[PDB]
Amino acid sequence: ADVPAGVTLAEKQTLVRNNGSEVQSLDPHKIEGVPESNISRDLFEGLLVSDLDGHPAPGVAESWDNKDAKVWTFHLRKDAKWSDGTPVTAQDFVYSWQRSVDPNTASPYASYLQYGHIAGIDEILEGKKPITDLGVKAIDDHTLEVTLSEPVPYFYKLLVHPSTSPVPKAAIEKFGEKWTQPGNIVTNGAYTLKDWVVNERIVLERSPTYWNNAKTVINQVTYLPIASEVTDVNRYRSGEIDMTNNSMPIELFQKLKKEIPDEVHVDPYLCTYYYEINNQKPPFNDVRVRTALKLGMDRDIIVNKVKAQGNMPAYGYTPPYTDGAKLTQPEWFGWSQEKRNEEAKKLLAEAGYTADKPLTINLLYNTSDLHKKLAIAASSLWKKNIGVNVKLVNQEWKTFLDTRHQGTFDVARAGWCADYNEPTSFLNTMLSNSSMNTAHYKSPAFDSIMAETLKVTDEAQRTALYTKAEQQLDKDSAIVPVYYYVNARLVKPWVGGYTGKDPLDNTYTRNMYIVKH
Repeated sequence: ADVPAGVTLAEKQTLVRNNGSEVQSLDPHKIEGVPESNISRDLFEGLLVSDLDGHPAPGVAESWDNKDAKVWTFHLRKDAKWSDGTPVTAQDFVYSWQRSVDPNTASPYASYLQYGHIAGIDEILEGKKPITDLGVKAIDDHTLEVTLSEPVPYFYKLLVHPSTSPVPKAAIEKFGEKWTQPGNIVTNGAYTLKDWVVNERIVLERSPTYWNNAKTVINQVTYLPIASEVTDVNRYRSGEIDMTNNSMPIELFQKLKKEIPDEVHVDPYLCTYYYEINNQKPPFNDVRVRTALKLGMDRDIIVNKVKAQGNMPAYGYTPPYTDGAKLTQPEWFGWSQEKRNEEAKKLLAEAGYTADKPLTINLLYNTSDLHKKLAIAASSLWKKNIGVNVKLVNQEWKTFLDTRHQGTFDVARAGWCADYNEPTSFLNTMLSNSSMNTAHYKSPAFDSIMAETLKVTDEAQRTALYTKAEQQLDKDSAIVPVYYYVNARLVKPWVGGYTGKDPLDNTYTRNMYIVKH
């Protein structure tokens, strides 16, 4: 943290944040959600970190080199330490990246290092080659060399994501899944774990072994799992919570801006809200059916519920404002909604679904006052607009996520947030082979476009090809885009060091501090 001159710190440096829901895991190879990453970023530290403006900055790596964006050398700082007092080494990295790609780990982010195309990775992920063939090596204890199979000029930007953090072999091998329990866990970041009360709180404590401990100010942070946006704001206003999660109650946002205007932050956020179609579940293996669901949704009715917050209606998957995106709007986006409806019912009818022989659908969503109102609207619009009956089904966050991977749903509420600020952070999740493809979308056409992006000579060419990919994704109606996100949350006037200026919102507790009050 960087506390400005003139500020008087409080004696008690503690922070309470709502994290939105109970985490999947504190194992960095066993997580895929925003809540998971948010705690992970306080516990473990990879080669690089996000600075206060979203940019990549030194982490364990103090400096780095690259040849043709294909061989990357990272020089690890000599004072990087585990909560053990033991050194964080290059071999820790080799071990951890290997583990991330082992089929036996079954990581939901197994594919993340494949987005950077480390040598040897495709066959390893399919189980045809051992993990020790991965193109990552420790030249010495403080020098990691990564060899990619082609040039990827943005490879470094991946390396801030928690799935790429190092993890402790010895703890993992002694304790199996219990390695992350308070007494067992060994950590790399500004904090370690003090307590974990399932469905109540995760409490972390400052670690004096952290190389940059001198700059840390907060001594204890508490993460809560409140899925109720209303309960979140309630317990903020009553004094318990210092920072709400970044999802607001639709009916209360304007009261809040009128009442505590200086505590309401709203910043750009590179995430997309959409209704994910299970492309492998009949009748949604039929492109005409997917297209009818997409066109029949009335995005302007939906965004008009959150218009105070400034959300823009979505026409694709990757956010238009992502770095390197210059997207086009498809022709359907310019129609009236009545013409979109007409088209949709013609398409349904062509597939065999008529007035008299109507489609009935299940809409899955994770517990949330926000998702529940928007699911009730979605189901009502779809009925009126295209004659599809939609029933609601709600699951807890951990179970929600698992269900989508298993395929046991028709359509679901969904949200993807960039892991790095580049369009492949979204587009790669729609690859046939991706551990994150919960769409179950498989298009050899899409895939081959994406391969082309790393054969081109210029960034402008790459940018043009991402717009082809999006177009192909939309022509296949892989998803129902609804709106682009905003990062809106409440933050107490005494909490310092939250700028809101990273559009991926990768904040760290080691950057905040509490002003005397």
